Amino acid sequence: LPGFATRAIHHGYDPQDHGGALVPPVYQTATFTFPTVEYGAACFAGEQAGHFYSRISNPTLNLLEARMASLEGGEAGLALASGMGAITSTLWTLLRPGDEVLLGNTLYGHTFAFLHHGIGEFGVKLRHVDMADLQALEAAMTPATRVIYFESPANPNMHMADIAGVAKIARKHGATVVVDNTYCTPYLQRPLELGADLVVHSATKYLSGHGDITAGIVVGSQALVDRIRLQGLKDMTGAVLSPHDAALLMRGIKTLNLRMDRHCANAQVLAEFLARQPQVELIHYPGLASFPQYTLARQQMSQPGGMIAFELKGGIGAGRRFMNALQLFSRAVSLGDAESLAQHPASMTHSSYTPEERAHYGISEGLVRLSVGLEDIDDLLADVQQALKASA
Amino acid sequence: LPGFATRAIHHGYDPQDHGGALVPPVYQTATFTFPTVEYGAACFAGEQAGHFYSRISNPTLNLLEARMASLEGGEAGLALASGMGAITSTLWTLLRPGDEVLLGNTLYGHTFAFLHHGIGEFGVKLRHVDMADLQALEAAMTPATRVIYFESPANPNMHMADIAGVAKIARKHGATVVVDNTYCTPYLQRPLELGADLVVHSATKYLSGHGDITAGIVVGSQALVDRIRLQGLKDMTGAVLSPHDAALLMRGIKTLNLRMDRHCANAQVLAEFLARQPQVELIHYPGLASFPQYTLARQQMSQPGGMIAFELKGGIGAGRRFMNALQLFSRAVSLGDAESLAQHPASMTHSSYTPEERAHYGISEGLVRLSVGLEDIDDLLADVQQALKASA
Amino acid sequence: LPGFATRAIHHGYDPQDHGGALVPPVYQTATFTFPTVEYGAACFAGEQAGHFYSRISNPTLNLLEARMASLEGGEAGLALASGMGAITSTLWTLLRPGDEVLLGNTLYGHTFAFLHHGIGEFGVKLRHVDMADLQALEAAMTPATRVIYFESPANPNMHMADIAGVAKIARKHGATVVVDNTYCTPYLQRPLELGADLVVHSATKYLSGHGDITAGIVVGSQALVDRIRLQGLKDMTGAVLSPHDAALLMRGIKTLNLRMDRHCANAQVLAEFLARQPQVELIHYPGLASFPQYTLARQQMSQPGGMIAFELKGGIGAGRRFMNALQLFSRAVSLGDAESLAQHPASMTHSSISEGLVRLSVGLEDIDDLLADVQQALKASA
Amino acid sequence: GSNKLPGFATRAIHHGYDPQDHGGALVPPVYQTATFTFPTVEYGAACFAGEQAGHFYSRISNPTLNLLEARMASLEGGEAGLALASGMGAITSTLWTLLRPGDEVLLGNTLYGHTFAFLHHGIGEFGVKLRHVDMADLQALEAAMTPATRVIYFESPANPNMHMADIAGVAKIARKHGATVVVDNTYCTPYLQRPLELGADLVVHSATKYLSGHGDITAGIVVGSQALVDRIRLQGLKDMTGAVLSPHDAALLMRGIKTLNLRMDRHCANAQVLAEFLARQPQVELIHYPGLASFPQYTLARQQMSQPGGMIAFELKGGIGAGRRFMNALQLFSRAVSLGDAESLAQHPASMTHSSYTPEISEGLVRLSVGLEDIDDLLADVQQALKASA
Repeated sequence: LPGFATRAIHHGYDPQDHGGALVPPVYQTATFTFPTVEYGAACFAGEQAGHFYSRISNPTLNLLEARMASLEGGEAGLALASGMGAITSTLWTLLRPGDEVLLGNTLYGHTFAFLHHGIGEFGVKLRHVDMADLQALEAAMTPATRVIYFESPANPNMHMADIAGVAKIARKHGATVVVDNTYCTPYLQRPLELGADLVVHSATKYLSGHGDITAGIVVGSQALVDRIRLQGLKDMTGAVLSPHDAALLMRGIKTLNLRMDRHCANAQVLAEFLARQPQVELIHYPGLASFPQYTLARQQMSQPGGMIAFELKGGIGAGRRFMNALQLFSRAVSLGDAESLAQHPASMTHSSYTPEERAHYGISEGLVRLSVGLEDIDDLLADVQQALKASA
Repeated sequence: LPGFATRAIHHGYDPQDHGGALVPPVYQTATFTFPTVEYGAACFAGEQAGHFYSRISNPTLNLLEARMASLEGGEAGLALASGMGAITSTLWTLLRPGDEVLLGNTLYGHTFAFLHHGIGEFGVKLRHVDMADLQALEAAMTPATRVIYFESPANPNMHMADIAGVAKIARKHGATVVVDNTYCTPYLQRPLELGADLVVHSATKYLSGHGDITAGIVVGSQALVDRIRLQGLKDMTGAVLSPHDAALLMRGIKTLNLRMDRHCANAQVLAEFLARQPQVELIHYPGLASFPQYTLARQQMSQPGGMIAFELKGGIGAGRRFMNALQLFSRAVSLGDAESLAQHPASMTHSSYTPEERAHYGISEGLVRLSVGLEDIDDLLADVQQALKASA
Repeated sequence: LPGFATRAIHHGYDPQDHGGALVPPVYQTATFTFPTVEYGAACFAGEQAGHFYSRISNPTLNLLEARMASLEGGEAGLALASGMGAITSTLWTLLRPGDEVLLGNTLYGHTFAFLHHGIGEFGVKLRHVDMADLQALEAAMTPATRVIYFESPANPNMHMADIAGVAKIARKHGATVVVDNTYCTPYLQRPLELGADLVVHSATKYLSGHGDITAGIVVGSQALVDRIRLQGLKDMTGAVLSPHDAALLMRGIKTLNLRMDRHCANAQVLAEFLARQPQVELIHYPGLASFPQYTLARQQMSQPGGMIAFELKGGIGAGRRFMNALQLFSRAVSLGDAESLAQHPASMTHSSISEGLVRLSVGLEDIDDLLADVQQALKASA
Repeated sequence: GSNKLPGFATRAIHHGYDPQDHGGALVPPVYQTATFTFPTVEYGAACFAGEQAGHFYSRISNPTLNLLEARMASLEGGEAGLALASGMGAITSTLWTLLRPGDEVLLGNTLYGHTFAFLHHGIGEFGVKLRHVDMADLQALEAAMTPATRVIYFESPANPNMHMADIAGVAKIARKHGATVVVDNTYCTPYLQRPLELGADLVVHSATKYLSGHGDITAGIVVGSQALVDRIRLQGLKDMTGAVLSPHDAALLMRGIKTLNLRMDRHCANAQVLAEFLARQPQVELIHYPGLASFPQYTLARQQMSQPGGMIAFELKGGIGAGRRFMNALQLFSRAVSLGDAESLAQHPASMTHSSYTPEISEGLVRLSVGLEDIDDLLADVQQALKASA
């Protein structure tokens, strides 16, 4: 097996099959033709019996898919228009009325909204459990439990699950494990190598790395991915990825290892700095020894990531003032960009709501989330330092 | 006030507001930042109230949406990753278990599959009705009837619905009317002017015109479109359109009137040619006086369209031969491209599941569909001519 | 031979050669690799001996070139980063110190500047001649004359050259005739069929049609185009066209016939209208019966074009007021866009060519809207 | 405090752009427009009258290209930037602007092949006099200076041998005599070497190479004084080459520049490991890598370049049969004549670019552009290919 960086650059492509083109040509074409009629029917007989033919599919998307499957260590990939496209296409395929899905206690907002206000209104039953508590997960299992779905680390506090421990429970009961591996990327964590069946990504974030595309990825077995392609994507969401954007995503993936190394190195320094500041009450970073799941983080993730969450002593007011004071960090809801980003859900995504409603799965008044970018660490430190002064 | 071609080129954009740029810049950015968290908060708060906030949405997408709303004569537009993304985002928003949807008798294949194998398996009730039979439609209405959905013209015979008659019925019973207007485009037919509530498009086809993007559009009232944006798109499909592709779609729309004029002119010559030929049993072209719904077609459509369907004497084998002899027309499933396309579903989309399972009857068997392109009509005539000879 | 519209969509490409892709894939790659060193020796043991293989060249650019060569009825095509790229690559290849280039009396501004302040400052001799006056052109030929270069029609009055007449004169001296065919496009005029050796285009204008790319095209005989590729482009300008923009250009070309028909139809209406307005002193539109070169125009052009120039009676102030009143037409210097454009050089390009000269690039908008805009601007010009 | 220059990586990502001026867009929108319109006729006379007199007021300039230019200027420490369709576009637009018949240009002893061809068979055939001088020999340079010497032009390190020049030393001679110094900084990028900060007047790049980093665009950059860059814009580019860069490609070049520091660090780290490994292999006769003390200009390389680059040249024992066999055995390195890509590339000039000629550049010479792949995979490829050349 070539190394990760080699595979991120080369896997699945030989220039000699495309006239020597070092960079694969971009198939910006909505349709492909047939040499004869019966040739065209072999293709569409193939699908609907369950099988996926790679001509009649887009070679640009097929390469992205193959490369992502390689990096995750999985059999098959699927490229979609957004992370939400990946999540919905997957879950719409795998669940029907009467099935139960077991969920991590805290999810990305639109994932939560899709589950509770979307598929959960179509007869699918939902239950949240703490995926770190393997006792409680085992106790929540029923024979109708079809899917276990979580993020690790999860928003907001970077709470982790023991993926291999969850997978053991799933295997005993007969459930499918879907992990949103957006935060880590395959460079830091490979849930399929720990027993998960499927991984989903918002490739909009670190995989792209540059904030210029929206994309999703699914990786898993050929059997599952084919179903998600043929039903979830083709019939239930139509979340088709542009070949232009797939090509830009592959461009980003060529520097994934280098970018993640810098995101993590910057984040570790910033996290250690924040831990020593008088304005800061609590910090959630996997790379600090104080992190409650430090041991599990070191076992499951090869580096502690680019994401930091922390709480300011002065609560929502201090959070607002801190956020407003940032000059180099931008105020924005995304993550995994070259540019450093910050958000303070209490005064941003959840503002008109009351303090008591920010509670059950839970948003601290003072919780700030940082996506630590690729800028010079001294410039980022200076920005954070002044914004902490301004937070009082 | 301004004419269709003027609006397709200019609507919603003045260069003087973007530093004089004659062509609007392409916003290929996954996210937008906020000057304050309070500003950011106000955006997410009103989104949670059900209000869509233009700007802090993507200006490239917003311009495409405004321009399509203008061309269809609707209040609001929505851009999505594919036609299927348009259709699914709409139907997932409008329907819940217990609701019924009345459908046109024949549907595009993935639409059919979505309804019967997708949303229909989540407790939504389906019934097909002839949307030209207002008495059958009235009789099929129930208190659960929430949506009426069809294409006009519809495959394979270009069967027309009586859109104004359907809408009257829908308004009486409180149902929402959704029309897939892909075939005509707003240049030939505007279902919202006939009482439809929503129109959907595979912008992949004629709106693009050049077969290089995949895209969908919804146009209708602000109230309906806002729900579809905020629930169907954001939560249930994630079918997000690339700004690169949105810009190309706008580029295509600038010649829509010209292209549709030529598609219709060419198709009429080919249909009148086909009418005079001994190998042709039957032709479905709205512009021939013998088309069964010629008068209704003319009330709803300003020109008879770019699509022809015809049946060969000799059935499946004659079709197979016709298709394999074509040298200028390509064998492919799409439509609305500059390139002329043909398909014979009996031996392409539907060969392997063979003549017994084609128990639609009047639909299949010997039927060839032409998407008449923009090439020189004498070249297209010669190609059809020689393929007809080869069909014997 | 397939018809123009068929060739603009199909020429040079079969989907069956590229895995069925209806639209050809975009080769957005700077480099191409070799299967063995033996093979990669062939590709540079060949350009060194003046031979262009289609192997280390880009397939997207090659297809665009092939299609443009087909539309102009020439042997070979070359794609470049701009019309100025086409013009300079061509003239740098064909001229050396002491050579003479005979020029149409009026040229696009940057072409004029290139000639007078660029190549003309490196010892190349320039002379301007009326390319409709065949006796004057003949009397201007010298042994140094190596190239005859002009636009037809030319700014500001749409002055026409007699292309076949020029070619006949050139042939007696072996001189190379280069025609800038930007205004007409191959759909309206094909100078190579009238005896020119090379045509150049700012593909930025009508060929693209949509105002979103900058690009140039050269079409001509194989020997000349090869030298322009291997010397002018490769070594003297580096005016390399992006494969992305080449793909967009090909996209524009698929509707060239339909767009030109509408540009011409709209300009015909606006010219009939303007020609009888009180405020209008003179009008230059090839489709008007009273255009001085009506007959020659109709011999060379299948339609009279999308461009109109006219002169307002009230001079520079009238021109200014007209321009500032326009609400649908945009104030800009380009042409050949879907959007209608207007310029008044006396108050725009030339702060200090008539005082009242206005040029319209008539676009694809509804003619009733363009007429209303021009009408109210005319009233405001009083 | 606030008068501290932000770090190189911060500037490569942010310089020149605030999202709040473009409706919050985190990534700047792409101005894929050939033309810009005017609010009145007068606003437009002021722009066109200004460009004639010598000015680059933005002048209704393309904001995508302007941002790229300002960012490249910041990184090189220059006043102004200009973006063009290729490296040759940058080189030709620059030299066509600065030279006229009777002027002399002094040239480094080796040049990129198309640059050599432009000079000898292009501008040199229009009355511009050429002379080649070793730009590392400051005595020889001083002695070659004449009253007609208008431009001194060279690459450092030079294609293909990596010969270096003392840029500050050259600049000092040019100051005394009056010549304009133009340095092709392609190989190093501003991350490794900033010739303007050493006294050069202009720098040019094939941004096609490292600045892009991903082998998908062709592009050139010039950086220097506002006066010289404006002149080159308004004459060389606008009138003499038309080498216009696509806004689409300019945006991709900015995307590449956001990772320039990280990529250059990995190119150099990999090349150092590969150069140290190659130096110890039986079949390697000589190796030229700036980071090895065997490099003939080791101390000049250390002085001018913050890291020793991504390029290696070495000679195999066993001649052309060796090099030919080494090349054809490569399974991860590609056979290609380019550099600064994510993909590692190799060439053997004897069996490739100079194959048409006879031995009468050594016969076992190989040039490597070391990419971003895992070093263990690159070592294994080179090691198995050395076995096959044996």
